[PDB]
Amino acid sequence: GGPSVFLFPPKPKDTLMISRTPEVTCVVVDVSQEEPDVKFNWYVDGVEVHNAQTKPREEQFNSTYRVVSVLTVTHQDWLNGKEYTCKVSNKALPAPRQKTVSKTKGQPREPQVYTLPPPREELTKNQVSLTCLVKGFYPSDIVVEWASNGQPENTYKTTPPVLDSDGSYFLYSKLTVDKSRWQQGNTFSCSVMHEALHNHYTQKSLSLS
Amino acid sequence: GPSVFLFPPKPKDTLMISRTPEVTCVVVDVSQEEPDVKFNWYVDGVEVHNAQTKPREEQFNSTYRVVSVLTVTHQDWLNGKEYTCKVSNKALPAPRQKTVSKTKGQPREPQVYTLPPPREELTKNQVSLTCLVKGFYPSDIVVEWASNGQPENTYKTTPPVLDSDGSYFLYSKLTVDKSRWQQGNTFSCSVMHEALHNHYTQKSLSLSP
Ligand SMILES: *[C@@H]1O[C@H](CO[C@@H]2O[C@@H](C)[C@@H](O)[C@@H](O)[C@@H]2O)[C@@H](O[C@@H]2O[C@H](CO)[C@@H](O[C@@H]3O[C@H](CO[C@H]4O[C@H](CO)[C@@H](O)[C@H](O)[C@@H]4O[C@@H]4O[C@H](CO)[C@@H](O)[C@H](O)[C@H]4NC(C)=O)[C@@H](O)[C@H](O[C@H]4O[C@H](CO)[C@@H](O)[C@H](O)[C@@H]4O[C@@H]4O[C@H](CO)[C@@H](O)[C@H](O)[C@H]4NC(C)=O)[C@@H]3O)[C@H](O)[C@H]2NC(C)=O)[C@H](O)[C@H]1NC(C)=O
Ligand SMILES: *[C@@H]1O[C@H](CO[C@@H]2O[C@@H](C)[C@@H](O)[C@@H](O)[C@@H]2O)[C@@H](O[C@@H]2O[C@H](CO)[C@@H](O[C@@H]3O[C@H](CO[C@H]4O[C@H](CO)[C@@H](O)[C@H](O)[C@@H]4O[C@@H]4O[C@H](CO)[C@@H](O)[C@H](O)[C@H]4NC(C)=O)[C@@H](O)[C@H](O[C@H]4O[C@H](CO)[C@@H](O)[C@H](O)[C@@H]4O[C@@H]4O[C@H](CO)[C@@H](O)[C@H](O)[C@H]4NC(C)=O)[C@@H]3O)[C@H](O)[C@H]2NC(C)=O)[C@H](O)[C@H]1NC(C)=O
Repeated sequence: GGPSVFLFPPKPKDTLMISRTPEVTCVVVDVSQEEPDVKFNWYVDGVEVHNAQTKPREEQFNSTYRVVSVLTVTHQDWLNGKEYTCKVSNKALPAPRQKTVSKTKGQPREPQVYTLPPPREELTKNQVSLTCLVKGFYPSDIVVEWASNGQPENTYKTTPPVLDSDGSYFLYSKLTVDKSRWQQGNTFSCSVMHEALHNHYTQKSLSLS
Repeated sequence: GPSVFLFPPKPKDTLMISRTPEVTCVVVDVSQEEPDVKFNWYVDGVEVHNAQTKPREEQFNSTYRVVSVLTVTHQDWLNGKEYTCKVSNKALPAPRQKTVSKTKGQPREPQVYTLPPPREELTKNQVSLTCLVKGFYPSDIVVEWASNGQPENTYKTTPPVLDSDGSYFLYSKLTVDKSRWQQGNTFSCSVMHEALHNHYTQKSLSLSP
């Protein structure tokens, strides 16, 4: 039971947000200490690449080694459907262990986004919750965030994706705001980024009417 | 050697008079060399003997798996009693034990708010009614719908999500027909949680105006 390889995809935030840089990460574990120097080979649609940043053999608590390599991807390359292979070689193993990862397959379904105001029985309280329903999207990789009067917010929570009755997912975002600022005529904005949208972004608005 | 895992009753079982809640003791990794296992059950440090120990399962790993189920009283589980499963073998240097009890913390009753379908959703034949349930501790809860008294089969609920103040929240979504929403049919979101009166509350919705 020697080396074990695990390949992880980039984070949806990174793939969807232009200014970021998404990464694909190869993790080798249980590298035992007789022969602990491991060599990485990276392939993109079967073409070798060499621009990954391989880390040095970190130690572990179970007196095993854990080596990591990070390959930079370009946004459109990941969302075009290319496939990323990590082939890992170590002196103590029969034939190099390999793993591939690529974008979740299935025909992309675009999310419908809706904004829900506070219920009637919540106005008695000091703070009110605005709701953002995001439903009908596939794949499940999604980013949702709020912003009020042009500039961001931090005070919000988003449920994990929930599989719906028809192979699509949905989620809810919640934003706690002060009833004073809600009923004094301020606009809030729910914004979602997902691969199937126009410019990978759309946003709905909410404001007392 | 073996491994013991003690699992608590399901929340539905505890919250519902009709159901019967159970604590489940699982033992894994029991070698075929000495494969006979036995259970002692203690409740608040008092030995019970009314458990239902099953025969010893076989497993693919070339190991065995034994299970023992103990019935509990609804009120007993909700009073904070502690449930100990003491497992002894022959290849065990000494008996292993696990204990389990209610999630400790100060119970906080949930707030239930019903939400109608958004402005821009009403162009479709199908319409989403949403239950917001917030500010409850612990996370163990059971949410279900009904319309005009009759149970619904077609709703999806979020996992519990931790909020900024240690309490949890969740959202439940029932999909019904535009026709039957516009038809002044009342729907009802009901929630069962230990911190409520009668471990139950219900808030309803319909085309109010
Ligand atoms: C020695 O120690 C090392 C490290 O120590 C570890 O960390 C410290 C904190 C300790 O306290 C301990 O917690 C722990 O020991 C151990 O290294 C760990 O080893 C395990 C297995 O040996 C790794 O595997 C994990 O497995 C699950 C699920 O993944 C697949 O593999 C399972 C096989 O065991 C299988 O049962 C699953 O079903 C699943 O199978 C996959 O299924 C899909 C289906 O869609 C299929 O397509 C795949 O082909 C199939 N793959 C198969 C079969 O191989 C999971 O728990 C692990 O991923 C995450 O695990 C943790 C949860 O987040 C987290 O620790 C990890 O970081 C990882 O999270 C991701 O990390 C990357 C970068 O690291 C990051 O970019 C991501 O954002 C992040 N994601 C999230 C959500 O956080 C993993 O798949 C563990 O990964 C591995 N952990 C580490 C840190 O190396 C070692 O086992 C010990 N050895 C011994 C002998 O004890
Ligand atoms: C032989 O095979 C058996 C079984 O085969 C298994 O299933 C088949 C399908 C295979 O294909 C494989 O998938 C798999 O091998 C193997 O036996 C299994 O072995 C593992 C570990 O050896 C057991 O692990 C699981 O453990 C989690 C929690 O893990 C605890 O320990 C971790 C470290 O070991 C630690 O990191 C965790 O945090 C956790 O530790 C606890 O943490 C809490 C934190 O609050 C703390 O309070 C505790 O004090 C602390 N305690 C300890 C000791 O660490 C456990 O939660 C899992 O239980 C449920 O979830 C599984 C799915 O993830 C599910 O399969 C289980 O059946 C179980 O399901 C529950 O069942 C009850 C009643 O039956 C029901 O009421 C629940 O609703 C239900 N819930 C769910 C979600 O299913 C899990 O147990 C496995 O239990 C164990 N046996 C199984 C899976 O039957 C064995 O390894 C194989 N042999 C070899 C050599 O490998």
